[PDB]
Amino acid sequence: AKMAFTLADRVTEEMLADKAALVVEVVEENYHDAPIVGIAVVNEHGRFFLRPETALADPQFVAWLGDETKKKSMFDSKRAAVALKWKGIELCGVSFDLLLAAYLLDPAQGVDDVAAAAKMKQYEAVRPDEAVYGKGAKRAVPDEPVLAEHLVRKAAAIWELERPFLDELRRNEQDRLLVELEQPLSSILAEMEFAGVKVDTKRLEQMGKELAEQLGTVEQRIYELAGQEFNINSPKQLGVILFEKLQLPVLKKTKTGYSTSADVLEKLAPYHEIVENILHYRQLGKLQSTYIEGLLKVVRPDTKKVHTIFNQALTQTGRLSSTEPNLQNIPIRLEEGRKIRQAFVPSESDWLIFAADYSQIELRVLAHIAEDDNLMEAFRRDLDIHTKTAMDIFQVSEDEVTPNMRRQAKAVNYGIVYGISDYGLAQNLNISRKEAAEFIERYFESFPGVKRYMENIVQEAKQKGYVTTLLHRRRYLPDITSRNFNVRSFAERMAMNTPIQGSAADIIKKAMIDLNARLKEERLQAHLLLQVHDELILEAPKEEMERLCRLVPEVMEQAVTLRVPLKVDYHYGSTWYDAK
DNA sequence: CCTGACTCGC
DNA sequence: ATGCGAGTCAGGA
Ligand SMILES: OC[C@H]1O[C@@](CO)(O[C@H]2O[C@H](CO)[C@@H](O)[C@H](O)[C@H]2O)[C@@H](O)[C@@H]1O
Repeated sequence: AKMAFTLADRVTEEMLADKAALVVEVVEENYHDAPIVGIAVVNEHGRFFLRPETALADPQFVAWLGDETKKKSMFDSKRAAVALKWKGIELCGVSFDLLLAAYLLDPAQGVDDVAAAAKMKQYEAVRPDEAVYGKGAKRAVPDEPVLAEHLVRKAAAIWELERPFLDELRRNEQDRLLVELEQPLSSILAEMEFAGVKVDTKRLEQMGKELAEQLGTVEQRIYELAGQEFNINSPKQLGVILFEKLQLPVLKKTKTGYSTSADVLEKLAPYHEIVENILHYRQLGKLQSTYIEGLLKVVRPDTKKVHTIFNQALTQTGRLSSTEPNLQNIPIRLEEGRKIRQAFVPSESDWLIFAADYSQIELRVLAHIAEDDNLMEAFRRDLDIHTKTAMDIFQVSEDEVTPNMRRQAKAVNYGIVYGISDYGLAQNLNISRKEAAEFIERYFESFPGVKRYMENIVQEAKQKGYVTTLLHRRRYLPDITSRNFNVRSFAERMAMNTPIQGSAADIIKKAMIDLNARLKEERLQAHLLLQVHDELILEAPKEEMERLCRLVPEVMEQAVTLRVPLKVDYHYGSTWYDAK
């Protein structure tokens, strides 16, 4: 059953065909400055395994890797491209990435290795990486014989599966989504990750000491108010102290019993002082663990930079996810945590951080897709959408809109996008299930276009079996036909939300691509550092700020043309915190 | 090691 | 049962 291949000692001419399936293996999950343990090439002439030390030292191979005219088919080309960047080697000409192709065909499959992608086409002559390398404490690179056969089988699979994957992508009208959006974006993300973001570690350690001090005070205050010490981080221990020793009221429970969620403690706060302290302790506790100690652990000692990894094939909606560290969830809501951003600084002297973000892109996308006259007119007048919704569902003038009315219209606007229920609008606004239902009724009366879209998209999900975004990304919703109300309802909410969140993702991804091209033709030194769903963060010399103030917003606003305008706000400063 | 609770972001 | 994510810690394996 073994697969025939040449275990080459030297690089030859036939290994450099202008078309080939290429495997540049990096076994370490975090591929930054990680080892390349082997190389496999499959082309018209045969199958080959090359030892990295040999291949990467050969000027002929290296040139082939960087020759844009020599086309390569790979799996997760970003991983190889970045690992190669760390060795000062450029990877060009990747015309097909099986991981991205698999992801577009069905995000739900969770394809993370060649074997899983191959299985989609009944191809099983390749083993899953986990079966070869193992996982966790047991993970390790196998002997050359086992390793070489595994890499060649993966390259062989890629070589065989390219045509079948492209054909289905074409049938789905997703060929351009792969070739003109996701693949080019892959190279941009690779540059972003490689460049990294500089961290002011001394600033972070300084914040750590101040937090450690505060945590100490609130912690002692808590043990005092409870007249006993205990593990505040233990949901089990906290429960006995609150609901037993202190006799606090039990209003909500979890899957295992006593509920000490923030939603519960907020309502218990009036009963005992210890509750507000527990909450605060938890806030500071998150800052310390994840954003102080957690960040410090991944900052490179030598460059003082953090190199995140953007997973481009994980989310079910087309969004990116960020890991080790997650730079898409750095505090900003509360001031204490927002200060964390003062630690993210430009990588060069006299450079500044520039941040641009779309304003209400999801509601604007909803207005476009549903073609609701009232909603489109609101954005055409650049009105405060929450005040406008309040005026409509409460039928009052702009002057009569009280702060509480806007707060509730706000929760309704965002509930609508999430496919909220009269029950969940009730749990969020803490009101009557029938009153929440009437808010929704009112909303759909003022925005019948949105009502029609919600109804039609669900029927479409049931008729076709999936829903799609502006750029043809799709999500299958098999549970939409379930006879179980909860399972079915969840699928209906996904049907309503995916085209919105997904189209917003498509737009910013296209903006990133257009922006990179504009920065290059203008020969600006500014470059992308991060993407946070609806915002782009860049760093550039202070001298380029005036030009970026006009360029970035324009590129983002013109990424796609909708029935309503796209609005972008931007700010810049000496740190990410100041880019406000 | 793996699932759940919790808090962080958009 | 309002959409989509990641990291840390407690729990028990
Ligand atoms: O390289 C990113 C790419 O790899 C996958 C597996 O094919 O995820 C691996 O790497 C991530 C970044 O280190 C980890 O979070 C993940 O656990 C690991 O399996 C893909 O999901 C991803 O697109």
